[PDB]
Amino acid sequence: GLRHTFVVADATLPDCPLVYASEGFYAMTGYGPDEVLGHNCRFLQGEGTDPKEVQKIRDAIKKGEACSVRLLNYRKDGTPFWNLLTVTPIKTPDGRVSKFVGVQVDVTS
Ligand SMILES: *[C@@]12=NC3=[C]C([C])=C([C])[C]=C3N([C][C]([O])[C]([O])[C]([O])[C]OP([O])([O])=O)C1=NC(=O)[N]C2=O
Repeated sequence: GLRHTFVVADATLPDCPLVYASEGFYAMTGYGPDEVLGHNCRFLQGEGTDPKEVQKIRDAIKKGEACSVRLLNYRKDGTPFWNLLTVTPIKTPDGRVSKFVGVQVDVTS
């Protein structure tokens, strides 16, 4: 299959911290668990990230909807890569959002 990475954000905490990341996520971004867990995913953004697409994810997360955007992201060493990000909300039976899950693909090609 295509090369992707996977994370889980906790939506019971107000700023959606990451609580789990696949090994490829660390290997792709250059960050380790000590710098990823407990933090919001936006640390991967930087100068060239498009604010209009960031705002697309912000709104989908507040509305508890799925969302797919492509973002410029930066590895720990500063170098950029194009991240095709799909976020999916996970609900409890009472309709509340408990977790957000994300598939991240590096589409720099
Ligand atoms: C990030 N992946 C990612 C994965 C999940 C499951 C979630 C919920 C969010 C992300 N983000 C974005 C970030 O957490 C936030 O949702 C947005 O930046 C919008 O909110 P703000 O407050 O910044 O307007 C991811 N962002 C990335 O840049 N790279 C990812 O891999």
